[PDB]
Amino acid sequence: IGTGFPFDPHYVEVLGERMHYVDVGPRDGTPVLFLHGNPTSSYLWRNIIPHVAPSHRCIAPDLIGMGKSDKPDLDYFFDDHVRYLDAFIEALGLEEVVLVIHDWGSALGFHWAKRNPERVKGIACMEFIRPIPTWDEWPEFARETFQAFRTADVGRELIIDQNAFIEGVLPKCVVRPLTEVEMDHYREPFLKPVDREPLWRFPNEIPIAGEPANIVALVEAYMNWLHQSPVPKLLFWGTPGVLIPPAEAARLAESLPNCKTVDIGPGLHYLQEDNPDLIGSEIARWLPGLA
Repeated sequence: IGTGFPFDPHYVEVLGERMHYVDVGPRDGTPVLFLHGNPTSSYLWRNIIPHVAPSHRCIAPDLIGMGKSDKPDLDYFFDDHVRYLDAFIEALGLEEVVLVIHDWGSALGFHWAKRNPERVKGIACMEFIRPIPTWDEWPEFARETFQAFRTADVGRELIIDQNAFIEGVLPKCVVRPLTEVEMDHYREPFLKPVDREPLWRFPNEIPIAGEPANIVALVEAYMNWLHQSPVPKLLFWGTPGVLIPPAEAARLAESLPNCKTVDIGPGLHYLQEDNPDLIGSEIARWLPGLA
């Protein structure tokens, strides 16, 4: 699995801040928009993009506060990410798009799709944000830790002071062992502790047992849109998974219209680090059928 990032940097000024993004493949035609989540960046898509770039334009931004994008002093609530990504998409003049999304990138992509349905030609997703009804449904190996991330004072000490999302969650949620060069790429944006604010706000925004109520309402709304939408969907899943275990992927294969599911083999949350070649080759084979 490759460790390099052979992509020229591109920058665009959005809402007073510079955002970094990858932009490869043809300069025209329907673009494929890749959206990462917590605590990653466009580096998470480095081995998937090469399977797609020969046939389609590939665009992969780093969310505000992350990767090579600027890091303003924001609270980093979900709504801040919604504003910056909405402005990024308009600055590039995108019209119709295909979405490839993960984790908080999936909450951003599904929320954008619900608001701009006529502009989404297909959605490839994996390990995406959905309402988790009870803590029983969160997997045991990660339950107490996520509960601690959401406990006053304790969570900030773990994520901000100790960098637990990068040092702990990331490698423990990839089945194969990550290398030093890959982990140092993921550590680079967060060498200043104060910049770890988004990494702590994200787990505190996950809709679990009805809290926080504002995010639960937003996610219930895009899930209701997704269940009624005829847009083509491609869902990758792994065993045992984290947000989308095998039994959940089997339920979604029925309840999401026009959905093809792909079993990637062993995987926890960052599926792209366990089987990037199958994820990229299956997206490349599925895209032509969308025309």
